[PDB]
Amino acid sequence: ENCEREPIHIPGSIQPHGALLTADGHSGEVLQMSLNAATFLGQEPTVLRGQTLAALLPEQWPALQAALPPGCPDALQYRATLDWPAGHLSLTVHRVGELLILEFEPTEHALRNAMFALESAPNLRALAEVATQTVRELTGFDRVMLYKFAPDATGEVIAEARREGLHAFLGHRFPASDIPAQARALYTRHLLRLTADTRAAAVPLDPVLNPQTNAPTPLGGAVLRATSPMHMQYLRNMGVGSSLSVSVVVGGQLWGLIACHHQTPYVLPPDLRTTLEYLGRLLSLQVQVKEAADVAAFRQSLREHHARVALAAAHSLSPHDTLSDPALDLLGLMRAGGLILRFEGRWQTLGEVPPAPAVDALLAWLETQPGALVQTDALGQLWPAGADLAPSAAGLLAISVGEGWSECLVWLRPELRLEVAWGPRHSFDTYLEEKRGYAEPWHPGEIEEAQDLRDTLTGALGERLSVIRDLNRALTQSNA
Amino acid sequence: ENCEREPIHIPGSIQPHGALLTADGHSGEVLQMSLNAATFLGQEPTVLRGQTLAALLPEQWPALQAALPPGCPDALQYRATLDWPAAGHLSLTVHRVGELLILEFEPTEHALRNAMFALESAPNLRALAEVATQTVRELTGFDRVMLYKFAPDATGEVIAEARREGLHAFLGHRFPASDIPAQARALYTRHLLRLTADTRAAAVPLDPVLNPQTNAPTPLGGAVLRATSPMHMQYLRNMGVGSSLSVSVVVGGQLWGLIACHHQTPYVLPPDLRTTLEYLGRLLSLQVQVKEAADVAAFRQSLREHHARVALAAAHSLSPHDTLSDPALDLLGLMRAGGLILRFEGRWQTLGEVPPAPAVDALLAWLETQPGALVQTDALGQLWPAGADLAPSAAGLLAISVGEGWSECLVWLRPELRLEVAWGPRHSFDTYLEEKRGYAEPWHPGEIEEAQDLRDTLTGALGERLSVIRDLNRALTQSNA
Ligand SMILES: C=CC1=C(C)/C(=C\c2[nH]c(/C=C3N=C(/C=C4\NC(=O)C(C)=C4C=C)C(C)=C\3CCC(=O)O)c(CCC(=O)O)c2C)NC1=O
Ligand SMILES: C=CC1=C(C)/C(=C\c2[nH]c(/C=C3N=C(/C=C4\NC(=O)C(C)=C4C=C)C(C)=C\3CCC(=O)O)c(CCC(=O)O)c2C)NC1=O
Repeated sequence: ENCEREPIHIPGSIQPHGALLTADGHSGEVLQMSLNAATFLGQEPTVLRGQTLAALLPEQWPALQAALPPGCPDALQYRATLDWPAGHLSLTVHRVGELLILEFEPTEHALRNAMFALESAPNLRALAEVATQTVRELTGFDRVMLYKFAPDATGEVIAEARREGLHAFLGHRFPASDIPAQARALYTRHLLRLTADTRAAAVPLDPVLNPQTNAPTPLGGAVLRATSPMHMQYLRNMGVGSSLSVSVVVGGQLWGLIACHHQTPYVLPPDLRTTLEYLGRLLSLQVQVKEAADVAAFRQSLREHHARVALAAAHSLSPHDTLSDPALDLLGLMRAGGLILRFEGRWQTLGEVPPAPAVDALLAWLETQPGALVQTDALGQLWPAGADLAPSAAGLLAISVGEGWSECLVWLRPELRLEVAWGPRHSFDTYLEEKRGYAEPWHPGEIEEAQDLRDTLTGALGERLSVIRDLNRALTQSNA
Repeated sequence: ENCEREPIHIPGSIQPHGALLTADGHSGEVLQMSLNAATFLGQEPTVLRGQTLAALLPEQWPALQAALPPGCPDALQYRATLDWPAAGHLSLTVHRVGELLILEFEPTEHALRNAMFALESAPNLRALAEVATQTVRELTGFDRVMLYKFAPDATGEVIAEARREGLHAFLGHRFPASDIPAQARALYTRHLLRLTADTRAAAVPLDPVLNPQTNAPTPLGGAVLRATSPMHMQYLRNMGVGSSLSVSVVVGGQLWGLIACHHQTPYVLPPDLRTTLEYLGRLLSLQVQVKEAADVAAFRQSLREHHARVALAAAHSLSPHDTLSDPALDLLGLMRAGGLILRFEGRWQTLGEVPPAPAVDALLAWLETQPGALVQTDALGQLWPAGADLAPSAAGLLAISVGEGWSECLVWLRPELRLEVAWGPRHSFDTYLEEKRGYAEPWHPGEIEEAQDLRDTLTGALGERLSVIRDLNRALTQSNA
């Protein structure tokens, strides 16, 4: 119930497969330190506590402070490899406030070929398939998926690269409840996340509170962050050991999220994580290319039909006489059953349309809607009173030429029934309850041609204005 | 004069620091081969000619043909490293044009990850440009490393530099469209890397020159060992430049910019570091789309308080003249202009310092003939030759047509300012010197985005005004009847 208010940013504990130290970003005096760090680094904790970073790491300090000035964001990272008698470790540092955060992990042509493979993917399906195929090759994970977040905050499993002897997760959809808001904010900032074990116990820090502020330490930028005790339980019921997610951020929005699950507890080398980090950058880029090609190809086919409607609405002195002529046919362009044409006051219908008292109720609903365009494939969801009028009007596309919904075109698609079918299964049942009655979902190539008719009709709303005044001016001349 | 029609794609010769073979992409029979390849590979040419690739490279073939199916674009590349007794271990790079596999041979022997995060945390486009160039100079060890930015009038502008001490700066340098022709720009959009190891070295021909498959010259656009033009070399010889490496920046299918790394002494880079640069090219094409998006969004934020007062008043604009001339709004200060023209319904109204009336009616006649929705110029003397003497009041122009046809239009006028650029690159510089005479303050892209946001709210009111005018006619007829 109150699982959306849990502070994920402040666990106060780390994952037991490395070491963590946080120290003041001016003095270098060691403040906070995990319990395990004494055994890991192979030094007495009394020595480490109250020691400068100029003493412990005497060569890395004049490089650490240079690359990390006070003022830089807590997204900037600095990696280094150093040798210790206790073998050679991995050092990863960053800066929060005036506190340097040190991370320690034990360390020990495929990328270039993958790059060109992604750049020469024909569509978004093939890009998704290849990306997942590459990840499974380099890492050697069992299951590797790719969610795509719908603008109603629901994930959709579009691709998979699985091991033989496991059921497919393809086509799976999960609600907004599983990924809360505070998690989504953190995943927009920090692109990588790693969980080596799900049944392992968290290692606390000593002392827990940062004496600089007397406040808990924010460890959002840390890879060794202990994961939620609810998300672990979720993966325990399925029986999943390792989890690695790489977030896809497009235009400052969380596009999608690769998830790499494993049956057995697994710890990945930090040399291969960097390769994945690179792939995350490459997959955020190419998605913006492939989805741009998905619409541009779709529009190209219908453009011959589109140009006849656009040029006729360009010199539209009559909105009724030209935009109702069957030689244009506005139903076939958008693949819809019904069309409503409301101009000047008179409402005109074309094709299969709901009854007249319901029409005047539908146009009353669109006026109350603040948006310029109304896009819905289920009108029963948005408008509860107009759910019985689905047989003729299930999917709706409405544009207001001008503003105020005085002059508007409405597209109506026929009714089609949809039923969802497949602990992930109790999350699946919440998605099952939401959907009842739907229609054919709107293609984004159609939306771009729908809003291109808006720009040529409203441009004619100015040419129409001129001659109307002229008719008034000539009338007054005849009156005088 | 006819240097824009030169076939750069077909040199018929290669650069002398490697080896090249082109063979049929089904049989594997060796067709074309450079003269140097006999000495380089350490085998007799008679043996190599009329030999299958299954015999010469017996392990790489079932990997070569798999990664390169017939049908894939000639942009896909495959790199491999293989050991040879003659010259040590070499670098193998293959691709596919038509039904002809193209083999390239060159002798081979934490900075990147840190650079990545440095680029992702750059505050602006100036700082991104500075860091990128600083990184390249560190990894490669070139003398001069620049970064051109192509202006939408096809002119390069040196924005950043990472130079060696004891050399004059190239910062602020600008060069015309003549130096980089069209056929070069097409090739640089496709193939992102280019390498010239020496400028005074002689080109090594292929034997035989013509591909017997088609009886046509071999297109080597995707090849790194392509011999560069005998005119571009001469250009770099006059300056005295040895090595040249360029990495092209392509944004949205358009050539954004081009890193250029020049060197005084002949230099050959290892192929292991070229791949790092190739990666940096990908990272710099990405982050530019982020930084330039932040440059305008920050600029608009400051002026948004002034912008919102103009937008809401033009939203319920029943009168275009009465509301969009009120000094409480002040449309001059928003766009930082001297003059403003307000033409609506037929009557032209002026605000601030404006040209004489016969010149005004000439200016509005010019904008009607212009096909574009928005006219953006900082020099009106360039676009309109008759209106060059009217620069003291109208030098820079920003015009928007609410609706279409230039019936109702707003015109912004910026005052006259002289700018002069001052410094074989010098004869190319003189062609840029002749172009500019009289200018104004150049338009900020943050202003253009607010200028076109006033278009969308005024034209939306062109529809609301329409309704009530007819209503007044309809009520009149009712009273008449
Ligand atoms: C196929 C399996 C399957 C999963 C993994 C799923 C949910 C799910 N929960 C996530 C995050 C999360 N989910 C939770 C927590 C919860 N977990 C819950 O399901 C509930 C009820 C809570 C409580 C609010 C939190 C806090 C995170 C983010 C953890 C982090 O910050 O790393 C993520 C994104 C990160 C990842 O891939 O690990 C997924 C996909 N639904 C599915 O069907
Ligand atoms: C100080 C440096 C400086 C140069 C180098 C310049 C122009 C210039 N010409 C270029 C390409 C080119 N320039 C030429 C050729 C020519 N060269 C000429 O200046 C003329 C007259 C021709 C003939 C048209 C060709 C053919 C290319 C493309 C070569 C390729 O495809 O790699 C490039 C991009 C590739 C590179 O840098 O190697 C630049 C920057 N003007 C300058 O200010």
